[PDB]
Amino acid sequence: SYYHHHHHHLSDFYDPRERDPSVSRRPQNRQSDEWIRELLLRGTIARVATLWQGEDGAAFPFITPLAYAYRPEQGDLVYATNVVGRLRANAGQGHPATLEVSEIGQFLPSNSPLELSVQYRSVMVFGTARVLAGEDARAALTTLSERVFPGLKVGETTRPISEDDLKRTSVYSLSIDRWSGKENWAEQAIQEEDWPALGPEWLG
Amino acid sequence: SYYHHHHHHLSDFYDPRERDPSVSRRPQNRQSDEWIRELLLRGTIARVATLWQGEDGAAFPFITPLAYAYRPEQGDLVYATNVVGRLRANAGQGHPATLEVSEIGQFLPSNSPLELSVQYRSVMVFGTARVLAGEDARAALTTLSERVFPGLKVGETTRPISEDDLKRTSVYSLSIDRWSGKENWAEQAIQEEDWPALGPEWLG
Repeated sequence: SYYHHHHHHLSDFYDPRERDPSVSRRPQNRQSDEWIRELLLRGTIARVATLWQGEDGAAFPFITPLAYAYRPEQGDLVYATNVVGRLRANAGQGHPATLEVSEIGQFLPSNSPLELSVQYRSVMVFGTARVLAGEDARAALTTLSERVFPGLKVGETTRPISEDDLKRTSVYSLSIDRWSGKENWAEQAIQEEDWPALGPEWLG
Repeated sequence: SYYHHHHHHLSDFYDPRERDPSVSRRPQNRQSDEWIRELLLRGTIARVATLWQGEDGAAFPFITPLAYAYRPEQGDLVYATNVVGRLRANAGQGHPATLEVSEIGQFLPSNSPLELSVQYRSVMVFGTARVLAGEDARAALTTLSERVFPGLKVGETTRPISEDDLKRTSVYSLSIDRWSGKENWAEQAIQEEDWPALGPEWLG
């Protein structure tokens, strides 16, 4: 019978592999805090998401790519942006903020469609951002500027940061609560042995 | 008197310039819809921000970098990610989503500290994302995959997308409501004529 026939017609996990005993055993691609710190110190572009009140009166996120600097001692990150919405969806002089920094490598081809991927390292940072004023703002802008242009010195390379400058710039400190680090940086995607192998134009 | 003395001690805007009559007159670096479409068609990485319920019971955004494809006819963008939080801060079978795509160029040095900058093109997309099922999910994954790996064909280059595959993947359609395009892509930052000029190690 068809029913029976069809019913009848309808593991590398447990088999030998090599493993480097130094490699992180953390699940879901998770990384250490030290790894996260290191990634943050070497990045220069971040995306910040903050929440703004919309037409329907519901909160919705913006995402703004911007220059940033991580200040480990202070326990914050600083950035400047004049981007805003109408009213923040927030009760306070500060507002919750998520900051993302990543290193995006190569797309990784496969003859298996769900193993298709991209190399990445990515950190989400959760905290509260506040706007800075006066010397607080000047120093944070200085640190920012000198971080993202190595060798530049404010007051030598550039004219000093003036009171007009400060008046015209919104500079923020994002005080860190929590963070979360992820890495998926294989040399090659997992392939399917039982489908024809990717040709030379792929992995060559 | 000091008071008086200090009181006494305490424009290129309106003067001649050249202008290309073809250049956009839109304020705040804003771009056309056609420009936006074009940027979206050529990008392959996006950041998506969606809202999740936190410990204090307040909504907070995630930001996830991911592969995407824009489908102009359908009026959506598609992506796959298994990233989640606990509960979405959302009433529905779909959830509000902001999607960002950018092209980040070079940092642009200046001898004026507030003219320091980076070349950028950036689009924010606002809409509602929904999870796809069955052939809907297979087709969207296919389009995604073949977009981000030009020349790849699902079912030839790769084995077909199976029912197990679909079971294990969350594939979304972000139906577009509104979008917003920005460009700041100068060849050189504005400099201060009255401070020493940046040396050769900067602009050379």
